[PDB]
Amino acid sequence: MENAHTKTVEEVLGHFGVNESTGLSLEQVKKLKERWGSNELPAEEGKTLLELVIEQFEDLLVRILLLAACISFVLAWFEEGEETITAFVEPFVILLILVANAIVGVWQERNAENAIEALKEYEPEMGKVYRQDRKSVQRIKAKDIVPGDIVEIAVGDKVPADIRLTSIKSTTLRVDQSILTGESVSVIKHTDPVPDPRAVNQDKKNMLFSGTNIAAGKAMGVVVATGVNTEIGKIRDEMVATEQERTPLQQKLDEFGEQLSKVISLICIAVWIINIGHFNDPVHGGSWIRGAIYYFKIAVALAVAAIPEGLPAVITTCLALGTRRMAKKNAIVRSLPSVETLGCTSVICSDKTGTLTTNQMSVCRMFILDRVEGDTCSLNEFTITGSTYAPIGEVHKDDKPVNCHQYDGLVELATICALCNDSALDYNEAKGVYEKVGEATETALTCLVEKMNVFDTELKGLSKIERANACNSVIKQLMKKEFTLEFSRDRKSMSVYCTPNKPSSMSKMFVKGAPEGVIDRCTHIRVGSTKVPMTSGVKQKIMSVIREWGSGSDTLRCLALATHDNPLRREEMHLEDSANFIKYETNLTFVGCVGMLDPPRIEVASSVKLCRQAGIRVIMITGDNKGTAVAICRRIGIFGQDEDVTSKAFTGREFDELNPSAQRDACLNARCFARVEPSHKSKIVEFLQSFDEITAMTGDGVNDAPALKKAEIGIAMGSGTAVAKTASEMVLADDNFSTIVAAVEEGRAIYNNMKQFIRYLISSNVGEVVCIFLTAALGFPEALIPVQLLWVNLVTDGLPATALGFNPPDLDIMNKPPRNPKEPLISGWLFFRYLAIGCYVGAATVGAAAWWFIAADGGPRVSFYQLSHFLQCKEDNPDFEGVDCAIFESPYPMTMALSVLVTIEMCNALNSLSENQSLLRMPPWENIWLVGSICLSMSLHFLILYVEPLPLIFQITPLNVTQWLMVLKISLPVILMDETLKFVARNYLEGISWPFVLLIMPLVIWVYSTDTNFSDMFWS
Ligand SMILES: Nc1ncnc2c1ncn2[C@@H]1O[C@H](COP(=O)(O)OP(=O)(O)CP(=O)(O)O)[C@@H](O)[C@H]1O
Ligand SMILES: [Ca+2]
Ligand SMILES: [Ca+2]
Ligand SMILES: [Mg+2]
Repeated sequence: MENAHTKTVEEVLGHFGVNESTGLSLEQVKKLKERWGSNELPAEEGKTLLELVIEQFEDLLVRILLLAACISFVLAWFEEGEETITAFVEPFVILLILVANAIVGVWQERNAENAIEALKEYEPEMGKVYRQDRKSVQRIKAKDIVPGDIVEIAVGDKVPADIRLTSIKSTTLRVDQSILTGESVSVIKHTDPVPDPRAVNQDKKNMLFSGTNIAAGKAMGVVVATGVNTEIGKIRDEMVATEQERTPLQQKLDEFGEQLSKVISLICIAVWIINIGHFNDPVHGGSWIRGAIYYFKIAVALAVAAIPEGLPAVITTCLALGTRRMAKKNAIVRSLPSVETLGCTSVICSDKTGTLTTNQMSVCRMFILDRVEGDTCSLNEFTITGSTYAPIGEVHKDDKPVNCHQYDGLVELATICALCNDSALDYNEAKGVYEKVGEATETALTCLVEKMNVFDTELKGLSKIERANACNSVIKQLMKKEFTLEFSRDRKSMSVYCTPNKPSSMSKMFVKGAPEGVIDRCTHIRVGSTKVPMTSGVKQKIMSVIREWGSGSDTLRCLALATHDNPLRREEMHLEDSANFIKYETNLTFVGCVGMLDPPRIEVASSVKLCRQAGIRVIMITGDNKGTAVAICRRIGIFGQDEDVTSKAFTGREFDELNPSAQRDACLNARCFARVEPSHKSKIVEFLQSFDEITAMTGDGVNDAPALKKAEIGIAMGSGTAVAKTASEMVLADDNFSTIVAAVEEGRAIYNNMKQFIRYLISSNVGEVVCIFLTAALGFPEALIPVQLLWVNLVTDGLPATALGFNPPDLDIMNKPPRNPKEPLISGWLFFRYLAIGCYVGAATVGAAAWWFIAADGGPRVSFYQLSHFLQCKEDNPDFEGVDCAIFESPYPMTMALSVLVTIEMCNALNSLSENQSLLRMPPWENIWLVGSICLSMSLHFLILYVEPLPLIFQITPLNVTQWLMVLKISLPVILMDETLKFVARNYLEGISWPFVLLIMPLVIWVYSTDTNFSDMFWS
């Protein structure tokens, strides 16, 4: 089929030799699968490995380090290619950390993509077809569809293949094809040929394209192209990327990064400025421009050292780790930055039917009006056994088997429940169970019709497949369904126009819908076979029985059934818009009600209890009745079993007719919303966000799709509508509601890891800056040269910093209220902690650089005055004898300072496994990646210190054991300093590991054996 849209439906059906009624035979299916193959696209690469690594170098910090690497390379061109290891070692160590972070990030997001694409096949996508093996619609796999078979598309579903539309069962068909044509509006479809052979996909208004979703209406058509021949498979390699919302944590991190860049630039300009004086010294080469290049080099090396270039990499690794941890729990997260939103979510709105309930409905109770005598009235209540879709239940009047032809109202009730249905029952033989084809409510009605068997159809020799829609077919062979006024949620009703087979005008309309809405339009009553005028006492008792059902121990979901006995002809009805449909479902005749059970999921009542423990408020947004909604809320735990819900449960009409005072008190106090349309479902989320709250909407159906896009994160169920899965950002593949608590904990842990990374890097780099500024202030010789600054950068800001993204979650992470998004990223107490640790680190490195000069046994015994005035050290100066300038440029104090800096930052990295939990409670081996990274950094330091040609490159010397002892004596107290800060933060602001104490305590007692203090510290 080359041009399906330009051909009559008769021609497209005759090309394959198919009837829309029966469908494709089994031999035809075999031949067409031999000739066309499976209806599936090959698994192609999500992102190229070159694209994945290039997208790592897009941040501002990575780019400015690339610029600094290019500068250091160009600035090292005082010779035209004569050195390879003594000159170009600075750009190499600047690029090595960038390469390491890029490798880690690429590996993590590759693992996340692999996990996501492996979870994509958790459930095989299905499709409803008509084939000659059965006489009813059947669910096959979406890959088993060959070009030629009939497929009904059944609003809410994803189109499984390119389908030439044949007949539209509803009054209109709206399709959502934004994924293909780009238009963000529902397109109306017809079944007439378009004459243009080269028509674009926007003008193919008689075709359905694979991958698109049905927004409204039911239809069926013949498949014309499957697999790669589809319009979405021919452009599966060409797509346009769309970022979703730029999550509020991302904006915080971006503005923090740019503020940090400004602060670092200011600090570096200050470093270059405070050294303007000694540019003309002969140490630099006896020229002003010679000294300016050296201190500009120090400035750029301090920029590279102080900038947290590993921030984007650790962000992506945290996001990918969260995505993989969620995919292990059968949760498909679409975008990575959306794994964090549930960590700051304060309100979780949830659809009732299909999301909080198992969506396995079954009609448990029903009644018909027995007699009505003016003021008095008597019902006829029945109960039906069976809680699954298997049509093997029984009907009991008073716990006694109902006779064959006692009640005449049951015949009409079955006729209404059978003819006003768009669903069906399908017998899956692979699992040997009956499943729904369509909606759970209509399938429950179908199973009820099968259980009743009002015409006494013999069900002896019928197979498990023929018994699914036997009585339904028996009923449908009696009347001819002319058309269907489809179900609209503003009317909350659905009507079907029926006429007899032989043309003898005896047409009727069968209406089914919400109980109160249908009864408010009922002006008569069907007592047996008599139509009596509807009174007020009967209208009161029917609503009383419906309320008793909804509020009972079963918490039934009720519908009302009516018949319009004298409807208008088709030529007198105007079915252009749905708003007019309610104009024809008037003057009805009440027949009965059916109450169906839909049990809540067993993982809800617990997870709700956890959300309230984490400070999250769970709201129910449902279109069902208020009684049954409040009953389900009490069952799952939103309301107490005897709690007053006067001002905590509302309907759409009640919430609309409220003063802004009460209308703002509701959203902060109400926990249940019933009888709300999709528009109101989205309006509730809009209000909750207007009150500055992070809202998470969970849903399953089409009415949830407008709200799933309004919330900060939408959660769709795996067995839910495809429209709801498109409108959402996380899909629970196994429909496990307790996975939302796991996602909340994962987002909170992601935020905690980001904060610990920020803490470690800021508190270490501010110390790296304080060391330089303190050596410049006291007048001491420069402790570090640019290559040593770049070395401490590569050692400390590298893998030990990215390994904080693998931190374990705190134990009290889900016992705290959610984080306020208006709060600053860094608190004031946190800034105090950063500055305290950094001041200690800087003072420690400056003291280790000054310990070797003043109070070292191997080094000299110079005094503080002679050290701070080392520029005046001359053999002519009377207060300088016994020492010379050759000892003030010694590489021993530079080595001491560098090793103390590396060791104190490796020790501070251990203070960053938790914000307030001590090392005795969370030992370092809880994060084995951090221990490994610290070991590797110390190994690299010891490598450059002792391997033969390395120390001359970094201008250092091998240190003995007596100096490493001082390095550890100075480096360790940062651990107890942060322990003191954590102790202050735990008690005054908001089970220890014995294997850890008995392991580090002997080390503490062995390091401290003597005491060596400096001499006559005047300035500091
Ligand atoms: N196919 C259908 N035909 C007629 N009435 C229907 C119907 N499906 C649902 N209804 C009725 O319309 C009322 C409101 O419509 P709505 O579609 O919002 O219910 P719902 O099943 O989606 C509950 P929830 O929003 O929690 O998922 C329901 O209470 C139901 O009684
Ligand atoms: Ca750095
Ligand atoms: Ca550092
Ligand atoms: Mg629902």
